[PDB]
Amino acid sequence: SQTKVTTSSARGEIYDASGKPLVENTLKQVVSFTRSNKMTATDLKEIAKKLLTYVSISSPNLTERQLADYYLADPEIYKKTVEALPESELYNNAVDSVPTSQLNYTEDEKKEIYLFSQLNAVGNFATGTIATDPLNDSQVAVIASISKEMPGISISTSWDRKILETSLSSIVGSVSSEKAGLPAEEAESYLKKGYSLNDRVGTSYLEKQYEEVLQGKRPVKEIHLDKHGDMESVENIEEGSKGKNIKLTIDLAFQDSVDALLKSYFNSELGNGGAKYSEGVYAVALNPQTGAVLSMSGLKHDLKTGELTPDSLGTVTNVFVPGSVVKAATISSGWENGVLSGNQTLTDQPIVFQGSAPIYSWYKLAYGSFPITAVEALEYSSNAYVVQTALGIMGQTYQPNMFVGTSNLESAMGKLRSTFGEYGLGSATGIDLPDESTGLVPKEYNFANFITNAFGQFDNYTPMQLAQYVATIANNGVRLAPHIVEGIYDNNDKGGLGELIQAIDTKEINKVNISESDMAILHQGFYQVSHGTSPLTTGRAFSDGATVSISGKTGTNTNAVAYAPTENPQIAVAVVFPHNTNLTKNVGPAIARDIINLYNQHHPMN
Ligand SMILES: [Zn+2]
Ligand SMILES: [Zn+2]
Ligand SMILES: [Zn+2]
Repeated sequence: SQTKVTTSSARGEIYDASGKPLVENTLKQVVSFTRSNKMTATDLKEIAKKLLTYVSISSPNLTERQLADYYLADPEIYKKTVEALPESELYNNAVDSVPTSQLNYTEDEKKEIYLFSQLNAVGNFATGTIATDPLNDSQVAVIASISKEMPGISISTSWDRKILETSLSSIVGSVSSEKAGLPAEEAESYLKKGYSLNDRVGTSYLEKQYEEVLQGKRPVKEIHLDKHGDMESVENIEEGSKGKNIKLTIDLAFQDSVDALLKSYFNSELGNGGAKYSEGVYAVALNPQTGAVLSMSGLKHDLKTGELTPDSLGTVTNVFVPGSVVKAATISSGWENGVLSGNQTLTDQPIVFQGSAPIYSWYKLAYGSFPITAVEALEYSSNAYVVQTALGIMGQTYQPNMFVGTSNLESAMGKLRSTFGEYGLGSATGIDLPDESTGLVPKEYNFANFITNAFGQFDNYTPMQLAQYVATIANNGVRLAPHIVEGIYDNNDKGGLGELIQAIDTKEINKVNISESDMAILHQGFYQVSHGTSPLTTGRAFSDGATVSISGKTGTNTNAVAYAPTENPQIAVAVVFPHNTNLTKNVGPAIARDIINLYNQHHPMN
């Protein structure tokens, strides 16, 4: 006979881009129980109550199955209760349901019952921790001195997993405690996949996403038995090792300095009143060549208490009206659906349809009606250009005061949203976290909604989606999954960050369906937004004190997207600052610029 047993190892750890740890495996001293196939329930009760002399059990919360187990532990009682009923394993379960768990146990009794439950829970030949009230150093060394009196019992060392205080703590996630073994919701997934029931696993964010990587490789043994089933031999099969480590793409120092910037700007805008009803401000920076996440920062402003709190996860979980940043995706949809040809000229004019208020741009009537190319539409943030484009996806040509036919409305809204999805606006980003919001995208809508969607006043998107969108433009239409993890690494001698096992490779999701020369038109528009010399140029704030050439688009909402350097992009950034009523200066582009300059300082680009 041979019975094989699996024990757990140490979890791999999480490091920022410069090698600073984000978590900690901390060593404790613990009462351990190693169970033998030969211990009766009575042998367990004798061990539990010898142990109670040495430990403290103050908070005893017994489940009725635990109470029925302890009760049945008496051999005679177990017989008598089966005798009294209407496959041994089936009869245990049957006898179990038969006893009224309103038995009478003194409070001291309850404590041995608690201890028993702990011992009983341990598999044959397995080793599990016996939870007790914390043990000081002397209490421990008395147990160490008489533990030989108690079969199976010994002192040894275990782990707690701790998250260090850092600006990336929210994103690290948590791990299940030794006490609360596996999560019960997924209990079946994990036993199946291979795990034991007391395993410590990732339950949120990175710890969960990279659980397969972080989980220690287990020691495995086979115990050899004599003809009676008595342990004879301990033959090992696999020796265990610490889990592997992941190194993030984010540098703490960079992330810290973005957090400070957002906090600096948001308080200023509260200072002058512009941010009074704003829910907060969010920024995500990405490397457009690889999808690497440079930082994901968020500051939440509570509209009831006024309090400000860090909200990095807001970047992947909360949604916002995106405003005018999205105008390049609408033009793209115009090219895809045969509405627009190259850098086509349209008339900028108010758009007047039967049944709705006339549509204007930020400049209203100030320059009358005038011709405008696709580049200039982006430069000026023309609503006329994109509203005429959308009507054209619906198969129609604009004439003032037209009654609009809606037979092609669903078809049209689908084509628009499909292009938007090509840029990650309204679709999954691919980011390496368990659960991202994919936006607020209403399945019920009318014609006015379709039209407003075209200039970014209908569907709501997350800040991560808005970064992937500008990064896609910056990477010439090849949209890349954002990834917070940079590589998986081995452990070194001492157990810290060792050497590269495997880098996380760049992942292409799709290629936007527009020609190379169309994409060059978008690039010229974003460039003129920040370099133009018209009274209608919207984005010169991008270039004001810019240390590299910046291209971008401006966004009630003060949103902004940008990349740099223009000629060879190494950073793409989205800034989302909702319901800022400041009409005298727009801080969106200035935040975007200052994040770009911060990065250039930190990782020179040129
Ligand atoms: Zn034997
Ligand atoms: Zn809003
Ligand atoms: Zn730096």
